[PDB]
Amino acid sequence: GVSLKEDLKDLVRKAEEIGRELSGKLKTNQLRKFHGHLTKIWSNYIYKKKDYRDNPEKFNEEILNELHFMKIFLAYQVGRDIEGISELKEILEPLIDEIKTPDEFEKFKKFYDAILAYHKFHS
Amino acid sequence: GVSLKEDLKDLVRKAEEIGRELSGKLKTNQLRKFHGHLTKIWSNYIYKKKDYRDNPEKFNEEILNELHFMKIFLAYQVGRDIEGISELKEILEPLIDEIKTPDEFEKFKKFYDAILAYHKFHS
Repeated sequence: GVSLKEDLKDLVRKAEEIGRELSGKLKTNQLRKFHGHLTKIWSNYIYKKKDYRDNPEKFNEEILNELHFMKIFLAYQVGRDIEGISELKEILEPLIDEIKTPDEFEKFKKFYDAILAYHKFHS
Repeated sequence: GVSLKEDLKDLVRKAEEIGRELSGKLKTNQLRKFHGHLTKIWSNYIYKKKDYRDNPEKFNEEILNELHFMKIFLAYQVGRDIEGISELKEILEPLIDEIKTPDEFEKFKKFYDAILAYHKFHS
């Protein structure tokens, strides 16, 4: 329930309620592709700050047009993250309950290691 | 689509496919604490391997029991990872929608700085 109509005071306070509700759950500094691309846009903005506050057309095609692609790529990538771990979870959960013997434990571990190894390879 | 009764080989073929798929979706270390619990259980088993392979009861109560906690813990972790990242994205997305002006931009940036900061603050 947060909005940019709100004054800075209230956003900053909500920004800390949010940062703490996140901290245990979300792995820290994992949205770094996004944080990065945001820092470049912001640098381009500070750069020509007074060039932008008088020129809506430049601002739109140079700054917020890039914000438009960021928000899209964020959603896409987050969307695929969620699918990924869910897929991994639905693959592993039933296998773990099929481990009934040491040999099956070994077969499981080899299976996990292979997923791991190829996950990290194809990147 | 996968079972431990399949032979070790047809399993690592399937693992290859799953791993390959996950490379385009998942960033590469989402299950660190899970991977860690696993290897700990695995190294426990390997360390007293002969003993475990000779006493099914000991294997059941010391390895299979822990693997069951691991299975429960994976659900919990994946669930938290998903709602963590989904929540942040659902806070960022609509705010980025609302950025139409320089003032709105720098107000966003300030909120984002604050989220990021009160987010790293708690580990």
